[PDB]
Amino acid sequence: MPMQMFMQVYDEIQMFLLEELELKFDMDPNRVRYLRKMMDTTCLGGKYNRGLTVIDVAESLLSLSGARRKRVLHDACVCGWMIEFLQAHYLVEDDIMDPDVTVQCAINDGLLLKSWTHMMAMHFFADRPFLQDLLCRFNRVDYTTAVGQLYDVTSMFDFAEFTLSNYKRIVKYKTAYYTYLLPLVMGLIVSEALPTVDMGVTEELAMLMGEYFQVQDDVMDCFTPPERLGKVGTDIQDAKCSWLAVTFLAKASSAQVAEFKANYGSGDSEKVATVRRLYEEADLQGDYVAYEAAVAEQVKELIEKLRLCSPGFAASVETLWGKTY
Amino acid sequence: MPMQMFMQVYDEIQMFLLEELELKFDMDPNRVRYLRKMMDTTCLGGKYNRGLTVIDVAESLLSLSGARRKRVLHDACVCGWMIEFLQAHYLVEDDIMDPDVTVQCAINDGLLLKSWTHMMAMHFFADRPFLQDLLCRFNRVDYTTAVGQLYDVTSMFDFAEFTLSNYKRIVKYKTAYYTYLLPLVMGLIVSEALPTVDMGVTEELAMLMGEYFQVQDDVMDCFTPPERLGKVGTDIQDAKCSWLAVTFLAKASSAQVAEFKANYGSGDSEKVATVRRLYEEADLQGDYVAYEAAVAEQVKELIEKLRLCSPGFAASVETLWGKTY
Ligand SMILES: CN1CCN(C2N=C(Cl)Cc3ccccc32)CC1
Ligand SMILES: CN1CCN(C2N=C(Cl)Cc3ccccc32)CC1
Repeated sequence: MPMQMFMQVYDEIQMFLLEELELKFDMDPNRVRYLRKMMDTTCLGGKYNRGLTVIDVAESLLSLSGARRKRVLHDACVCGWMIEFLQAHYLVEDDIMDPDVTVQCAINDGLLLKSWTHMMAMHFFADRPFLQDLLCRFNRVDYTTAVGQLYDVTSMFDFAEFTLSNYKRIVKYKTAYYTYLLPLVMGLIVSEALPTVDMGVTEELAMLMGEYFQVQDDVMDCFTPPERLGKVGTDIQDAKCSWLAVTFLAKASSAQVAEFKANYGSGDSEKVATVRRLYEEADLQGDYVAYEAAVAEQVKELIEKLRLCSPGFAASVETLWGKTY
Repeated sequence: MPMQMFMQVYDEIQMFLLEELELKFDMDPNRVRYLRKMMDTTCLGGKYNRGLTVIDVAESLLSLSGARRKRVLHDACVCGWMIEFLQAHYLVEDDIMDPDVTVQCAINDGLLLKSWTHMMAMHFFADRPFLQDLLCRFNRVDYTTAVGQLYDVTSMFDFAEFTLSNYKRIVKYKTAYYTYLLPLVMGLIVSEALPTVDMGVTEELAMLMGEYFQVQDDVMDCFTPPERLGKVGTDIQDAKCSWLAVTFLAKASSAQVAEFKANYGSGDSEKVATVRRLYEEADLQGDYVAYEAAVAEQVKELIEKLRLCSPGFAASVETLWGKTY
């Protein structure tokens, strides 16, 4: 029953936001329905992985610590939709990168989605003692993601930054903080059990799980065909600082690097095929198995350190880890 | 001396933001200098009208109420740059509307500028009792502006919305709240004198001053030549819901409206000239003088009601009114 409640609080959040526009913001029904359709389009359809993690962390900490239960579980669902709305905000900003009225509405949609995370928090948490701390940690993670997108975009402008340490810097800020650390931290806040956990182990686990997720995502972007991946792999044509690129450059010959540099970042189908040819011949999908196994072991062990002082919290972090593993 | 301090606090704000990226966000010098140049480009060069209003309101309320003076004046300059940074955020989002790396950096610049207003507030006001209320009123105005941009963009999609009441709705949310009400409210907060003022009269004055500013801005966009306006007038080609459009439609014949509808919203130089021809023949630059005079009188009189209970606050609102008048 965590999903059926998550979808039920969505109707409660959407009803407040649209009524507030109708009553306080002088909005007409035509635009209200236009915003209802836009909100449903961008925020619904996904797996709600980030949003459901907030609920799982919250329900684990109240059971393993009367009216306080109903409030904490409700606050968790609101935090779950804050992240999901924030994810819809990031998705809309991606479509802009790739009198034009459809581009005006797209830019405006991204602003409203971002502001809607503030409006639902300022309303449902107005009398909560954590509203200020929630907005600060939320904005800091949002700022963190924007910095990570700067690292990722300029990863080939200023192959010097094609290193494993810089790759983990990109994964840390672009993905890890808002996908893995933010849902866990929000579950701790609404459960009022933030100081009871070791934030170092928690932060370290979030970096490893985002690292495990991004490497797996990079290999799928290259080797998985389009209809099986759900999209078209574009990392090679985009010259992205992928795990395959930084691992190839470390174990390639002097010419294989030259052939890589002469083919990486091109849109030609056969240059991209030449890059996949180089990836295949270096046995990178064998190092990928070993690299992921080492990460998964660091995850299994860092979960155990956290359960010494946070027994129930580790159960939720272990549940989230299974979704990526 | 309010400007020399405003530029001095800018160096204090920029130094913290860039050092925080270098120390806490693992950023390299190349990107730090790139962000310093980007911050100076987008945030400097303007008149700082919004930012300086916060200082003028703050200095008027402490003089007309020891170490508390230095702190309030410093907090005002930080709030002044929060709005100026927010204005730079809105400007960047406008250039996007009209592997593309310069569009990626442009989108990323708008996100960093918006987040930088949160970061400087979370730092300099971390121990202030108003940090939570400042962020909430700030986000609500930011949400208000995004809603106003939705009203302005879709003002010809769903000439039904070409009315004087809807025009003032656009001006209210798109411009008035963040240009006139927000700098005044921020000056009250850092002066800790927010409850001492009538927010109704203050809100009403901000709507009138933004209304006086937008009508004057619309006429300049049409009649003022490019080299004298500072830009190229584009409202007619863009089919904007301008004061000239809504006032013409009220006093035009049945055919003059038909000739207006057949020419408004076109990029042809002579159709735009036909629209200016219609504007000239309706003596709209005579009604414009009468309409602005009535607004200016409502401003002079609403300032006097506010000075009955807020004597020094009206002096700053009267100083801001002169900048638009
Ligand atoms: C109150 N209702 C419930 C149904 N929806 C949904 N609307 C859309 Cl467009 C997509 C979608 C996808 C998954 C689950 C729900 C919905 C919102 C309005
Ligand atoms: C410490 N310094 C002071 C000078 N500047 C400015 N830099 C630029 Cl690019 C434009 C500009 C415009 C007006 C005032 C100042 C500046 C920032 C760095």
